[PDB]
Amino acid sequence: TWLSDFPQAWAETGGMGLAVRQAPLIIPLKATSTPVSIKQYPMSQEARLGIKPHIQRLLDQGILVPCQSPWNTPLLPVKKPGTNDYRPVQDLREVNKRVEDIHPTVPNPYNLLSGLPPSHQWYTVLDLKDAFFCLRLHPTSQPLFAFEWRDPEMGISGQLTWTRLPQGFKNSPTLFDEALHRDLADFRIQHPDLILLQYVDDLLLAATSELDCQQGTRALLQTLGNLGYRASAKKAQICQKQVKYLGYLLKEGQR
Amino acid sequence: TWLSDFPQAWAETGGMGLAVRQAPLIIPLKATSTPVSIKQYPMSQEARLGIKPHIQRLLDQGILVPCQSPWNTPLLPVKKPGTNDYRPVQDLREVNKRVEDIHPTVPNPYNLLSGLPPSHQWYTVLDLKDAFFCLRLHPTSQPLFAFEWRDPEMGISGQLTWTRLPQGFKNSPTLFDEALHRDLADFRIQHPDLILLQYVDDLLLAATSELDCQQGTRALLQTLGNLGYRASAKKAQICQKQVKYLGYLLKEGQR
DNA sequence: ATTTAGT
DNA sequence: TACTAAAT
DNA sequence: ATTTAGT
DNA sequence: TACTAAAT
Ligand SMILES: N=C(N)NCCCCNC(=O)c1csc(-c2cscn2)n1
Ligand SMILES: N=C(N)NCCCCNC(=O)c1csc(-c2cscn2)n1
Repeated sequence: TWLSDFPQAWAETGGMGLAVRQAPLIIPLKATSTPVSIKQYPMSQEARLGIKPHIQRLLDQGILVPCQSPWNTPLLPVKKPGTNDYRPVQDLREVNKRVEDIHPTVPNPYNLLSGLPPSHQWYTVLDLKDAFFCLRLHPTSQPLFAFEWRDPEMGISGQLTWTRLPQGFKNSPTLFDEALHRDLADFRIQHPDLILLQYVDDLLLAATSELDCQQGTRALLQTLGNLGYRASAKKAQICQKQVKYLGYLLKEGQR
Repeated sequence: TWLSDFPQAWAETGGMGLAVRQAPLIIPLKATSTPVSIKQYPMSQEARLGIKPHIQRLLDQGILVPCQSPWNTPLLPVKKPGTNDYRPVQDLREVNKRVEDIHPTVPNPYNLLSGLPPSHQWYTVLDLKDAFFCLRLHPTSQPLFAFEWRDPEMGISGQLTWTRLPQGFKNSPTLFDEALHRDLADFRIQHPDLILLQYVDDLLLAATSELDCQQGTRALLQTLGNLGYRASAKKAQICQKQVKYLGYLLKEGQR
């Protein structure tokens, strides 16, 4: 009955997240960078029709906003299965080349897992939903990620850009991991007996007994929801002794 | 007038050479070797007509003799310039693979030249003619190099083989260099004031004054001819201060 | 004629 | 993933 | 659509 | 010396 205990913490009930304690992110550019504006490649109606609903949802949620910017990168129509449905995938490579590099602080899954003590057998795995979108972008950095969006049927002006940390941006993973580490620091101090591994949006809480787990989990959920993040209730693996995290299978603490 | 002083030493006058002091060479095979007999590839009349005179000359000189052997390698028709004339080139690669390896004792031209003192400025360069053919092959090793030779116009039996060290045989260069070193040892002891470099068939005698050179050269020629070797009178560079040896140009002793 | 070693 | 080029 | 990294 | 295959 976890769903009914933490509506704010779940994506299926708390709505879109927004990390209220995190200041809007400023993205520093390299010393020699100037705006790059690559024109939108013509897109078929089929792809444009597939992509449309996603953009509208994003504008509605305010994750995307109209803007005029000297920066512009191409939106790409992508779909995984055969026919499948199209989804927007922005080509931010030229933006990435002009953005100052930051130290990669996210540890590889292998090393991250070696920090799990044999005693802690009870697990809980959460996957934050739309993690990056929870992080805001400073208005000064927003123009950087603009792209063209023309609707052949009464098309909104021309460009749109993100008000949240975007997908495709080389530093998003690291910036999200660090921001979340800042927000979960207090939680860590309040529960020294718990083991929490963070891999960007993939979380693993390891306790010692079904009790500490249910108590630590409720605390973690309550903390996450309170901060503005949202977990997938669907893929949630709560208080178990065998979970699937970062590809590995943690049974009796072996993998 | 060197020609008239040493008829025995020159190829253009002394006839074919034959190292009288060198015992017929025995060629040891590797421990697991058995005869290999590759059939002769059909040869065009044009090539066969070109090659014929050479084989006849060789049979006449006794350098080639009829034989029946479990060994056989293909004779190849080769010519350098455009139309050019064909000359026999035996493919002895399969024979080479079955012949025991010997230490490579011939020094590279670079190292060989570093053994020339700055004081010795007078040079004399000789190139032995048909050097390998001067070395005999023990009758027990002769069968090893057999090849097929059929004459569409009354063809001599079938196979022929060499009675001298052959071309194409991987160890010929080294075996010739060593054999010649054995024969020129005494000469070296009789002329300690002379510098003699040996690179298989390419010889360089370095003295100090036009006198020691003319005296050393006459001695060397007389010794070479006496032993059965023959030098090319045509390409001979006698008592000079600037000669062409092993590719380099030795002027004032620089290259 | 075949093999090797490179491009 | 092929056509040289050389060497016997 | 472009780029990269391999085969 | 080309056609994948992936990744944005
Ligand atoms: N393992 C296998 N089954 N391989 C089969 C065929 C390999 C062919 N490689 C080339 O043609 C090649 C390589 S470099 C090159 C080349 C050409 S002009 C300048 N460089 N051509
Ligand atoms: N410097 C230049 N101007 N280069 C021009 C063209 C190079 C082409 N390389 C291949 O096709 C290649 C290499 S490996 C390979 C391959 C194929 S199927 C399995 N492996 N194909």
